[PDB]
Amino acid sequence: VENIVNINESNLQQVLEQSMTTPVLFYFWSERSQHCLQLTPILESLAAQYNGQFILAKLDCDAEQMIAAQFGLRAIPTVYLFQNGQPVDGFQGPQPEEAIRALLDKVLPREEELKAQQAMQLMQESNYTDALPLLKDAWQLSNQNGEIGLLLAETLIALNRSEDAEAVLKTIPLQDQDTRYQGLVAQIELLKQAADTPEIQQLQQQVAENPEDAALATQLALQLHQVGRNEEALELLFGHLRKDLTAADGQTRKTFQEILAALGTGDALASKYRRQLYALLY
Ligand SMILES: [Ca+2]
Repeated sequence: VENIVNINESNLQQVLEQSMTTPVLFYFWSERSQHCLQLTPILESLAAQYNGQFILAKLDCDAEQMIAAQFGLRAIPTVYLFQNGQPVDGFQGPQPEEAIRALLDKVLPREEELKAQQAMQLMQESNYTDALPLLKDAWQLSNQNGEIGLLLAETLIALNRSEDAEAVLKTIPLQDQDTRYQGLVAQIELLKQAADTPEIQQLQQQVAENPEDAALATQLALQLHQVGRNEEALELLFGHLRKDLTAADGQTRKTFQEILAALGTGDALASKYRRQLYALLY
């Protein structure tokens, strides 16, 4: 309905009780009035611009005289803002477009809330790829608000970015560490445990004991890669390459390159490392 309702006998109470969550801007107007002529275009174009953020509710004062008298109407035009069932602000007369913003600006949700709401819907539709940029933006804007943090972390997990999700979960304030947080943490914990293999543990010990042995570290990097611990695998190999490009008789570089190939050109971690490798080699 372009978010504009003409009010009559049948929809006054139904929109008065729809103000319970959606802000309603009642617009008392007349086709007779020169104040309305340049308020109406300002008002409608904001209705369509905000798209369901508020309802512009027009009451034709010539057509609906009973309802207008019951509003206490004293001038045309009059606009009143209705929320939680109740009138909360308004004005009589015509006004600049930024005056009307000021009015709207108080009651309308913040950009990060709007983005978080859109992302929540996309998450519901299992569209995590599109939720992610909105959640990144909303999280930043909100100064890393914990509830948005939880959405972002869940979205990162679904996109197989558990390390990034874990970093976001580290930021969640203690008061927000409730059932949803616990569930995400438990998921990350089980993932880390599942990737913490006996074979990796004994290689990690052996590397600790002989940190210069590039062939050992390369073995370990391979087994880390195979359980998805790529940040660790690449960091470990690259450290060896920085010391010696021919490390483990060429094998360190070869394994490093083979891992980057296996991650594919769409992987952001692999892309970082490709660029670092080129600068190192040449
Ligand atoms: Ca260089």
